[PDB]
Amino acid sequence: AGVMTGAKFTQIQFGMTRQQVLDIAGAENCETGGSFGDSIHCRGHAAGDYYAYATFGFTSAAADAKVDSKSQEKLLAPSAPTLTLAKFNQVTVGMTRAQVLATVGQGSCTTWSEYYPAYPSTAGVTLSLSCFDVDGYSSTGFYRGSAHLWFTDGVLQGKRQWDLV
Ligand SMILES: [N+]
Repeated sequence: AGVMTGAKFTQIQFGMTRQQVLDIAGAENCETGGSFGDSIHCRGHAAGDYYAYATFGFTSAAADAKVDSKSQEKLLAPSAPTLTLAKFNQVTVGMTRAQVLATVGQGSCTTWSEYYPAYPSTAGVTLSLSCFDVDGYSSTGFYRGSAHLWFTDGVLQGKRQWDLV
């Protein structure tokens, strides 16, 4: 029932088939083809330009293919955002995911994108986090203070911010 939600996103697991994903998300919410290729894109509540949404990628277009990629915008909210420019600057290329979260706060970041290129293997796993200052997150409009953090194999590779002080 209903649109795509953070709860349904959380319930979907790497390794699930397309049938299982569509059963959980609600097939009326979702589309494939065009620019998405074989990925499945599912819409949540309206949100300015567009909608919150999730995009799921699969090992192949086959019926038994497995979820190897999960991405979302505006479905999960950061729980306690405290990011500052100071914290952003003390994060460094080469830190582990655990040292980064300790630096920026457990509750400042949500998972933007998570992809296993050799699923079920964890080699080459790429993770992107989107992290916010105190009013930087919007579930409806433009963001107001955020960073993106890119990890490969568990280690920070890159960082970028917009509007942090
Ligand atoms: N892609």
